[PDB]
Amino acid sequence: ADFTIQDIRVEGLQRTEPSTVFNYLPVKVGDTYNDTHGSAIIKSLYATGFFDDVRVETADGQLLLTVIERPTIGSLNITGAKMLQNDAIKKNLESFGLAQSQYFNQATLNQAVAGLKEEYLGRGKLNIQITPKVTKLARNRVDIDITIDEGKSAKITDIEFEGNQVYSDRKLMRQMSLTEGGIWTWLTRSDRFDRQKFAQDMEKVTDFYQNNGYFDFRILDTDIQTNEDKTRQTIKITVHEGGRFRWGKVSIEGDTNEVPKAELEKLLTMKPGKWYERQQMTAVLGEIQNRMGSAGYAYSEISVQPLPNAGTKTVDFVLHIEPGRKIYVNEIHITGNNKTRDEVVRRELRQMESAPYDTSKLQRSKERVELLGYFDNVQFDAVPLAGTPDKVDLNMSLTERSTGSLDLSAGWVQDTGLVMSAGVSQDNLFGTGKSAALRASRSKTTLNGSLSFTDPYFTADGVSLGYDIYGKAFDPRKASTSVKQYKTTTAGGGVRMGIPVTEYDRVNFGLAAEHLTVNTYNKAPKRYADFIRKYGKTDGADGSFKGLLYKGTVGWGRNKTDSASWPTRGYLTGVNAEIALPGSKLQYYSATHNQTWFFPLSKTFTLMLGGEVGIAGGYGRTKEIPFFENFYGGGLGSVRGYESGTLGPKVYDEYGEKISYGGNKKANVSAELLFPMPGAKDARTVRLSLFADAGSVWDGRTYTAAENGNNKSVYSENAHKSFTNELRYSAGGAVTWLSPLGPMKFSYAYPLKKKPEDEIQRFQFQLGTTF
Repeated sequence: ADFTIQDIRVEGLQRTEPSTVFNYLPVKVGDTYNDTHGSAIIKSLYATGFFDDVRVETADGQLLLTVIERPTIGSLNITGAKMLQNDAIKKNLESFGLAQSQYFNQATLNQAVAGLKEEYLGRGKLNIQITPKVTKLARNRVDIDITIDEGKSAKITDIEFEGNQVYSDRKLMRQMSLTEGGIWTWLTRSDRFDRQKFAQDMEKVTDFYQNNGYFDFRILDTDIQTNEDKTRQTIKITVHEGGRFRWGKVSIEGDTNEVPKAELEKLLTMKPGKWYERQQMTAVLGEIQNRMGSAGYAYSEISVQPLPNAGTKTVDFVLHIEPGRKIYVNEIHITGNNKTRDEVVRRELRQMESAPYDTSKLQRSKERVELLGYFDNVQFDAVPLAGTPDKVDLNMSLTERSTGSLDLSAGWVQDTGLVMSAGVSQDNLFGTGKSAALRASRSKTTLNGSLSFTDPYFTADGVSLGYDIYGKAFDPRKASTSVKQYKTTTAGGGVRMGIPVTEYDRVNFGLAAEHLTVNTYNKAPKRYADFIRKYGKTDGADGSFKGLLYKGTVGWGRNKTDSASWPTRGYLTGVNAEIALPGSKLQYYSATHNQTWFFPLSKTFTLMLGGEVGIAGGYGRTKEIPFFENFYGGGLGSVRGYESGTLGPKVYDEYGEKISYGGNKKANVSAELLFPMPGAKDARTVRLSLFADAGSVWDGRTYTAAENGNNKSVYSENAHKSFTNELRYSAGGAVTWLSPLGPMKFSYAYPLKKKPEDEIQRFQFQLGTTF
């Protein structure tokens, strides 16, 4: 019969609100209910899926919905689980979900598991058993435990190529990486069958055969057999070899754009040289896409269409270039700052903001950032903004230093010989966020090594804490030229704290104890004795000092400079003080100051201007800072064109040798004109100079003889140049190149005011590590 509904009662839910229904319903109170309403209403409530089963009961004017609802999920446990990890498949499972309480259902489950099974079938595991067990627990909810048993794995026995006929089954088999049973595959695992891997393998087996000239060449069938236990796997690959043939030409079709059909001259390079290599092709389209897209054209899909002159049998194509719009860059973002400053990277690089996108001006920025060695790779991702065209955002992904490492560094110091280093570090071991590293260097002269432990973060705004223990053996004997006849050796250790005050200014401290061992040997210069004489013992013949120094350290520096590689304007600065403190033997101090100002006269031409000033005394129980701690001079560090150390007071020793003391005061100043290669005119991987430097290193002491044998001709020579005398000048020009080994400085200087007593190196240089 029929009906007119005088009131409804939903009995079942608990809980889920009803009105959240009494509003779902096709009826109301007082509508006429018939039949169709009865099935349609349930079929309506079954969707939205809050219920496992409904039922519709019509009695004496009343409408009774009896609903069973549906459970929810208390927890889910996936445990096989080896070849891939549990919580990853549970994460991938809640993607359908199945998450906390999540309105459960079995269709979803059956297909989540069906998904798993195709994952495992995708990778090695051919047999596999993924067994859901779903237990209704309480009160309204349910708990799913997926339990896995993974199938060992399937391993390729044979790989067969049916039809070739041009190429060797062995060759082809070598083009793809996955393979039959090998003598070496336990490690490897090259026959751990894999789906995607086999996809790539067919891809390679294609590129080769394409880059080899054969157009056509379809792969027709791929037959993967197996056996009981699903362990051993044959693989059979059927193939149609191509023409081979043949190059036609050519360029165009289009297209009107800020760049011309001029491109087709250079960028089209290939000759109708017979065999067509798809490699060359995609490389050329690359070249095109790159020359397009600077100016603005990011997209600009190009469509090659083939012409089969076959029956010749040749093939030639035409590329239909279909650029579009243009793009401006709007904002620019940056990936990881751990151990680096996202501040500084954002500066040196081309492009930047609200500017027509250009490729070449991007990958020139990825050359720069990467030439700083800060990051071990870079990529450029373009996010086509918000929903408006001709505008794009940009975020460059950076990855750096790959925490923990081996380091191997070779270098060349001019006069000395080969240098080289090694080190290994680990950043944040192990979850402590504390760093530790062990480094050592060896040159004909110096042996150097240290062990250092640093808390990079010791304060919230990074404030460094460090400790290191080292030794240094410096044997200025050996080597070609000569600084003294002596050797000193230090073993010591210290505390250091860096303080990043502003984003320019860095202050740092340190305290240390060194155990100094000096050796005067000789027969050798006066001043070395009179040191041993006052401060040290004598076995000789030879002579030796021993004792320990307690040393304070202060540093500082400001860098306001437009770039790291290739600066223009800004300025550098530094201030540095060392003091051997009360309780040391010895007890001297040292200070210093740096300025480098740069100036941007032109776009090409940058004037660098700067100099260094330094002061070293001695105090208290010891006047006269030693001389193995002394300022030295000449060379690229101070005045190019002179030899290194040569600047300052010098005296002859026996064996007809001229050595140099150096001295307790330092002055240096320079002028540079820097500019790129002869264009370029902006771009620099290399930079050129013309310099004029005047340094001086003095003493304020007076010199007569001193062995046989006086080297000046007079007797005074004094020391001066602040009364102002001992100092040298020069000018000349320099290549500072950044190789892909190290920086490499060269230079050629004309010394001006050259005395006879003056030791002089016209051409100086130094290559790479340890400047």
